[PDB]
Amino acid sequence: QIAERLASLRSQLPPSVQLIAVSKNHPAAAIREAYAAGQRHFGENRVQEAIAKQAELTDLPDLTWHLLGKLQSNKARKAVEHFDWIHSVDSWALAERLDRIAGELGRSPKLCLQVKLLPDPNKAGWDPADLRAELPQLSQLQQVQIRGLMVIAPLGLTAAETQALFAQARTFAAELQQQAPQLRLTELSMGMSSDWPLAVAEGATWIRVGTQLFGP
Repeated sequence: QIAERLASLRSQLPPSVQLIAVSKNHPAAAIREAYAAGQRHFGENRVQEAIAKQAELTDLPDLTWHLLGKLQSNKARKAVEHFDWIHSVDSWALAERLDRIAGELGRSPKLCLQVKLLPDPNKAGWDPADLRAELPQLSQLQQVQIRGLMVIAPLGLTAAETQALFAQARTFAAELQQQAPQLRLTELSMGMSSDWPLAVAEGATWIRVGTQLFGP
């Protein structure tokens, strides 16, 4: 059952790690079951699939929604309106766009900056040099809350190469935090269904789990 799965996962995690329940292939009724078992953070990969599911669940006062997948600049408005956290901020343009929309709507999304530390064919992300160069301008965005980095391993990366990646992310986030005292860069959004134990050992604060929590 969901309650049992959640208990088992939470027993493996230190209090420094929060689990985001990836509700992508699961109905609103499963989200209510998870909520009853104590889950509060829910994640979707796609903006439209999330909106559809959110309307019945607004009775729940402290449900936090996380956008985990690619966000196109023309969907930034809906993302600001519907998500508390956006993990996939992969460029200066998108960060700027979210900030402009956030200011118009009187909202303040919490953001991770999705950084590409390794070559990846099928994934977006900031180039690290560009991210460091844009830090002063990121620091002046007044309507968003930049809180950390998201790192996603390329598909097919080895366990060893993944460990090294997650360590490099931790290391770089601490460097960025030293370069940007204005920013509250406390989070590391890294670790998915098969690699979250490596992520946790390398200092992840947000991990993403789907099937291990929910039914099949």
